[PDB]
Amino acid sequence: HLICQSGDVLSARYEIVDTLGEGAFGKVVECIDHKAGGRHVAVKIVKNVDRYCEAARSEIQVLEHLNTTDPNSTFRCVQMLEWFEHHGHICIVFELLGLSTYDFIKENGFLPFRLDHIRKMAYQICKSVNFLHSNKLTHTDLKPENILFVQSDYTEAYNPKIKRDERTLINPDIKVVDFGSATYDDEHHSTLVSTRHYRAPEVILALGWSQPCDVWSIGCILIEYYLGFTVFPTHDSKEHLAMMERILGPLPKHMIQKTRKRKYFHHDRLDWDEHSSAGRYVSRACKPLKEFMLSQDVEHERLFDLIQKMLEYDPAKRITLREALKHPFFDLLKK
Ligand SMILES: O=C(C1CC1)N1CCN(c2ccnn3cc(-c4ccc(N5CCNCC5)cc4)cc23)CC1
Repeated sequence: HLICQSGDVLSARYEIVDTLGEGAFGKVVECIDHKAGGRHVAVKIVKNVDRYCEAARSEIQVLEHLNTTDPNSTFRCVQMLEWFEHHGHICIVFELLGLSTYDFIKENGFLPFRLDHIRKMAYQICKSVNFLHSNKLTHTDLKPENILFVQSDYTEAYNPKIKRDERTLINPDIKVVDFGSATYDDEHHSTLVSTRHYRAPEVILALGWSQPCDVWSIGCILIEYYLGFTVFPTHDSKEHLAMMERILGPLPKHMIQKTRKRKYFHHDRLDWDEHSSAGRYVSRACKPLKEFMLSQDVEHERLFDLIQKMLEYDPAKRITLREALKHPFFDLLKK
């Protein structure tokens, strides 16, 4: 809620030339940097509101650490150029990227990505997020909006199988953004985790969370890229669990035994009515994971073997990103 338009100058150097979208955090603008030779940059302008200010300060700390640790951006976290304050608002200056993977999907009629692009995107996401994991961090908020294309140019053509006209990226290279929720191992882990697009079961059941909850989110990301829509279309925690059970089978009894989240359960089973309005929906929208496959070719079997390991209920059993990078789905890239 900084009031602004094109022509405004921030920090007496950054001239606004375009909007780059908005959120509950505030807004992003594209600027000309008159003190870096006219370079175009993205500036995130944070709401003067306690919650978003705190996230922003923490993001700045994380970005300074990551960018000092990986000065060449070998691991594809967005580069923060600097930060400043403008009429009391925290402003974070980034290298300018292309649009988010969410925005690309929306502008492509919610059609999914092609499997070769998914492979490359999956590999880069696992590599970047594994880098955070090697530096004692958990992202916690991985979703298509927080993965951005480096360059978003595309070509356009009719697809016979899927009914319609389709955009195809020329280069699908990505970077990871949003470090406003990123948490170090030695920091407090909020067991009351706030609103999230994807919610790992150990997060919902409040069993403790750490790096494996990022692996869960990546599994959900990959299925969304594959289908063009999420397999967990809800904002309600109990309904999330109900959808998990249709897609992945019953919650493990040890996780149900351990959880303090008794609101979700009748004795040892989910407290869920399949004949209610919400039950009727869940039953139609959700089905066993492998039934979402669009082909039984070897390549699709390999993606789905990986997704399934990422969506393992038990966060100890769940595949790590180090293991994920060695999975046969990625062999094509290493030939
Ligand atoms: O902190 C975040 C997330 C949590 C919001 N970041 C960093 C600040 N952002 C950007 C950084 C660096 N580059 N960058 C490009 C866009 C961007 C690009 C294109 C569009 N369009 C183009 C026209 N169609 C609509 C979308 C929107 C935003 C957004 C960003 C957004 C992602």
